[PDB]
Formats: sequence, C-alpha cells, structure tokens
Amino acid sequence: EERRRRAAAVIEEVEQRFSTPTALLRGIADAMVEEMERGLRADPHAPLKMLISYVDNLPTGDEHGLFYALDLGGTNFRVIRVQLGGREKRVVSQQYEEVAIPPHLMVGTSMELFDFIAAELESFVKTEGEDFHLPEGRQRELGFTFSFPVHQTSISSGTLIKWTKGFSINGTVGEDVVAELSRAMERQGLDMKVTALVNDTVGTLAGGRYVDNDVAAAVILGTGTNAAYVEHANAIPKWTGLLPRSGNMVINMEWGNFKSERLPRSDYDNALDFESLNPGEQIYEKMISGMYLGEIVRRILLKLAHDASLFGDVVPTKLEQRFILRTPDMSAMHHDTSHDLKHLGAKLKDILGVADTSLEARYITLHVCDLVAERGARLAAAGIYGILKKLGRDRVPSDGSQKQRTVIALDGGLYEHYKKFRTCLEATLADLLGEEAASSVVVKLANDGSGIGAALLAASHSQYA
Ligand SMILES: OC[C@H]1O[C@@H](O)[C@H](O)[C@@H](O)[C@@H]1O
Repeated sequence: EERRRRAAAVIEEVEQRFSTPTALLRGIADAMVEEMERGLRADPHAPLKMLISYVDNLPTGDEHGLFYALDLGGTNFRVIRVQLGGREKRVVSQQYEEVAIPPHLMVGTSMELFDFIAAELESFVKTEGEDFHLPEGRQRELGFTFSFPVHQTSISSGTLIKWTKGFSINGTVGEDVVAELSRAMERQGLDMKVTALVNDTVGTLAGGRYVDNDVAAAVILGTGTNAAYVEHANAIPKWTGLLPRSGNMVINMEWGNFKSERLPRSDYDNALDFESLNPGEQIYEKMISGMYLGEIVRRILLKLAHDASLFGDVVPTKLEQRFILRTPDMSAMHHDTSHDLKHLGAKLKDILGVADTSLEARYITLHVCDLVAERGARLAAAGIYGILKKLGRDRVPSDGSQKQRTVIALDGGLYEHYKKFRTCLEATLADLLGEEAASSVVVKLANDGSGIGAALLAASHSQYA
C-alpha cells in the first residue's frame, strides 16, 4: 500500500539521525578526550567526573590468602570467595553465588537493599568451607564493587554521587556506601571488614591485569556502560598530596554521563530520557547500554505501527507499554537468519501479543534493530578510541621500532552475548585505529572480572589480619 512510503519516511529519519560516519566518530573521540581533561582538573559540572579511585598499584600475582568480594551491579549481585596462593598457584579455590536483585530493591530504602545483600553474604560465609582458611583469631576482609558513581575518600571509603540505570533510593546520596554496607553486616552480624571499595570498571581492570600484564583500561558494556583506565598521577591537576610511588592512578571515567552536541540523537532518545528514572543524566549511556537499546527499538517500532499500520490496522496494546522489549529479546530477533525470519517472528508474537506478522514487517523490524545496535556499538568504539588517544596509544612508534601491546578488558552482556554488537564494536575500533595501531590493541572478555579484582585489591590493602 502507500503505507509503505510512510514507513520508509520514518526509517529514513532514523538512519539519518543515527548516522555515525567515521568522521563523526573521530570528532566524538576528540570530544571525549577534552572531557577527560575537563574532568581531571575538576572543572565545575564536567560530564566526566573522572573519579580518582585510590588504586595506585594493580594486582601483581603475589597475593595470597582468603578474601571475599561483594559485587553490587545494576541487575544482580555476587558473593565471591577466593583463596590466593602467590605468584605460582594464583587462585587455588573459588566459590561464588549470584543473586538477582528484586526490582523493588532498586527503588526502596537503603536499609532494605543492604540488609538483603548482607543477609545473602552472612549465609554464604557459613558455607565455608574446607578449602579456604583463615588464621585463628582474625577478621575476614572484603572487596566491595559498587557499580555506581562514588566520590572516593580512601581505598575503602567513598560517598555516593547519584544512582544510575534502574536504581533510585532516597537518602543515600552523600552517604558513605561502605558504612552503609557495614551496618548491614553488623545487623547480621558478621565480623567482616571492607578493605577495598571499587567501581565495577576499576575492579574489572584489576581482575584483568591479574592475568595479563598488558591491561591498560577496562570497559563495561552491560546493563550500563562505563570505562576506567590507568592515568599518570602527574597528569591529574585536581590531585592534592604526595603522588604515589608507582606514579599511576586508576580513573573511573563515569563516561555514561558523556554528553556532546556531536552525539547523534533523535526524538526517540529525548522521549526515552524524558521518561527515564534519571532524566538528563547519563545521556551517552542511554544511546549504548543494555538497559536502553531494547526500549529505543520499541519506540521506533511504535511510530511505525502508528504511522504505517506496520503491525495491523490497530496498534498492538503491548507495543505501547514501556520496557516490554528488552535488549536480549532484541538480540534474539537481530540474529535470526532463517529465510522467512521465523524466530524474529515468534518473538514479535510474544512481545507484541499479535497473532502473526507480515514478512515485510519482520525485515523492517530487523532493520530497526540493526540501526539501533550499530549506533550504540560505533559510539562505544569512539569512546574506546578516545581512551587510547589519551594514553597516546592511538599511534604507533614513530620510527618503527617496537610496537606496544595494549589490552582492553571488557565485560557485560552486551559485549559478551550480543554478537553483532561486539563485531561492529571491534571493526569500528580497528577502523578508527589503522591497520597499524590496530595490531597493537587487544580486546578481551574479562568475565566475572570485577569480583576477583575487588578481592585482590582488598588483599593488598589488608590489615594483615
Ligand atoms: O554498570 C557499569 C557502569 O554503569 C554506569 O551507569 C555506572 O554509573 C557505572 O558506575 C558503572 O561502571
């Protein structure tokens, strides 16, 4: 019908506003570096907070002993327990338990949340355990990974800046999250001391360098997105005090808050933000991260349903319901290669509650996913490139000459389980780099990286008991 061109008009503006020509990506990468410097001198209201992590020395390998970690993410939390054995034996025993965070605890009271966590820890610690031992008369020490922006005050203390993703708990901003976790643990009451507080990007970069000494930065691409890297302490103007022996400092960029007029946004992006739980915050992250991609697709699919009767002559009711299309569902449809888009069709039936779908409609749906997933992955690649620019690792020496080896640790369901996203990410990154510098850059999955990473940092910062 003539619908067909009204539908093409919509898809045309999507392609047009989501366009990321590499020329635009280089400009975005330059913008990201400018913001990393604005954040490092603590310019007022800089988008990138560039938070000093108090981690001046990353894991070496010569850590030994029994140490726990608590890993609080946007969707789940883990209770980890490792037994380290030096540079030779490394991780001798590992035990972990992962729990999904009940949705109400992302938006209730802080006591409700930390009591829920602490109680899962208390009962996990009692499953210990013949393989892990702690000298007699000692306290167990814990690494705390906190996947939200924290203004740090010591390796083990820090204030909450704001929540992100789907969390919004009153009365917790400004408070010390380790103190909040410790009272929960005494209400439990377990004798445990938190010796390291780290963001999940900072923890992933620790866990990553424990296995590969070439890790210079870690990027999370999961339910949220953020990045951390190793900066030279003498490159941080906002720094006060003695610099560290090592001369380095791991910076939590908090790059989801990146905003820039160069970012290719659309009305679907403004609508998502206007109805988000944190309006105006984390602009960049809402173009990239797993909490948001599926909802961008739903909002594009809904305009087509209405302006092009794409799914019938009445709009399916479920398609008007926010967050009904998650990002894993998007990923399942996007990877269907059956001649008639049979699986993508089955998902649309469940998600929209229709009985059947056209086959033109499924190709448009699949094209809508491709437009959304690829603007997110190309932009994430521009960010990684910016980090490399800031490390002077977008260039290759010079004479020629030994090339460096620079590893990036990645974690998150987007990078780990969304295959076209990861591919587009790495091809764009390689293409921003050059066949040359590219050969020196490694991108690794650093699974469950944040927790052992926190556990290891909690160790090098023990009270020796
Ligand atoms: O979950 C990964 C990232 O998501 C961001 O929204 C959080 O604010 C970061 O602290 C975290 O590193």
